This record gives sequence, C-alpha cells and structure tokens, in this order.
Amino acid sequence: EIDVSYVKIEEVIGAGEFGEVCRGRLKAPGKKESCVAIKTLTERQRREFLSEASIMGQFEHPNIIRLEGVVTNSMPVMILTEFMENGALDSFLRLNDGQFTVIQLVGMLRGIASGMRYLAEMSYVHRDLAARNILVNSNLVCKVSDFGLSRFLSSDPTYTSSKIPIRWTAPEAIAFRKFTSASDAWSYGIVMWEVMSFGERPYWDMSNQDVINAIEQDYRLPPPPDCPTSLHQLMLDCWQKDRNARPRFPQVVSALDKMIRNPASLKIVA
Repeated sequence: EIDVSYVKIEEVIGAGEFGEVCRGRLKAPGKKESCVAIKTLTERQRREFLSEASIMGQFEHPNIIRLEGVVTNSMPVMILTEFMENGALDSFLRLNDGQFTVIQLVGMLRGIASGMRYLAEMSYVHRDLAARNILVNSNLVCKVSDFGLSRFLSSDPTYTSSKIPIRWTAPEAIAFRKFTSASDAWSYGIVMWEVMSFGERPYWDMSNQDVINAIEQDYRLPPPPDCPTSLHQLMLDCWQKDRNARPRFPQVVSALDKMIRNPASLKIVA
C-alpha cells in the first residue's frame, strides 16, 4: 500500500504487542507532508499484526483511529495511522489534572461512545476498551484504538475466548469468557469513571482479586470529585451485573446528548 521512500521514522511513542510504536512523517506525491504513527513488527504473529490493519481499513468514523496505509512489500512491515498529538487519554488527563470543564469531558465521552456505537453497528466486540487505549488529538477529539483483541460477533451474539484487563472487564467475560457489546458497555462505564476522575486508576491500588471480590459484593465505583450525579448514574447502568440490564451504545449516546442539551443537569453533584 505505502512505499518506504515516503515514510520517515521518529521517536518511540509506545510499546505494542508485535513491537514498537513511533511518531513520523508521510510525504506521498501530490499531497503535503503529514504526521503519522508507525507501528512495527513468529509467522502467525505477522498474520495477527496485519489483521489489525485489515480491521482498521474496514472502519470510517470520526472516533475510530484512521489507517493511512501499510508497508507490505518492504522490511520492516509497518502499519501507518493518523497521529494523536496528546496520546493516551488517562495519562493526558493525569498531566492536565483539573484543566478541563465538565462539558469538555462529556464531549470526550460522547466521542468515545459514538466510536463504540459504530463498532457495535459493524458487529465488532472491542474487549480492551480502557482510557489508555483511547487517543487524543490537538483539538481534543477522542478515538478508539488497539483493535488487537477486537473480534467479529443473530440470536445472542457472543465471542468466547481461550490477556484480559480484569478491572475494565465485565463479570460474565472474566468468569465465562462471554464477550458481547454489553461487556463493552461495562468497559465504557469504567472509561467514564477514568475520564471524570482525571486519569485515576480504576479501583485504586486494589489487586485484581480485590476488584473481582468487590464486584461480587455488589460494590460499584463512587462518583469522582465534582462528578454530576447523572454521569455516575449512567456509569451504574453500564455496571449492571445482568449484561441485559446495561444500556446499548445508541442509548449511551442519547443519554449524553440529553446532558449536553440541558447543562443545568450537570450542575447537580452529591
């Protein structure tokens, strides 16, 4: 797809599954030089690495990381995507602790929910939705990234797994490997708490076993400081023990839109 002569690699920005993640340049003829993220690279791992580019290529949405192309016929094999100037959402919010308003954070979560509404519509289950896997650009637009664990799902559509993020995963997905859009809805609830608390670790320093024990006790994360009750209530809906009681991603987008429509409901805090 992309010839190496147009690619230039810069500093390492992250550590992927199959290798490094770098910042860089893409100067294709007939277009200006653009900022890109370069993902670099077992024979089965080559199929799994290129499968992520195969998935990304099928997507077209403002809240899903855009693929620029791939370096196929050359070495090293590289996947090129749009560059996200501010990187991971959790680390960005920890660094800018208390530097954004409620409506800005709601815009971020509304973006994530639209991207996730798109993924469910395309019959895909993410299974790795966390703030660290959400990327931020210069204009503060949030996009779903890392489709490595993403799987293609009539009746009750479930993906049953054989590397599970415990504190971001629904009970029935940990306990019975049952992955559905409802288990992604649970993950989104956690992302909402991570966003409203400016990158606080879900369940603090609690070990993974303490987290599994807390969820069985019916304990749910409290509203982060200055978090509107309506946003915490929406988190509690995502965290319903019964996967079927959780809201669907179009219902999540509409609940957030109602809060944007009436900014006085966000002023209500506990």
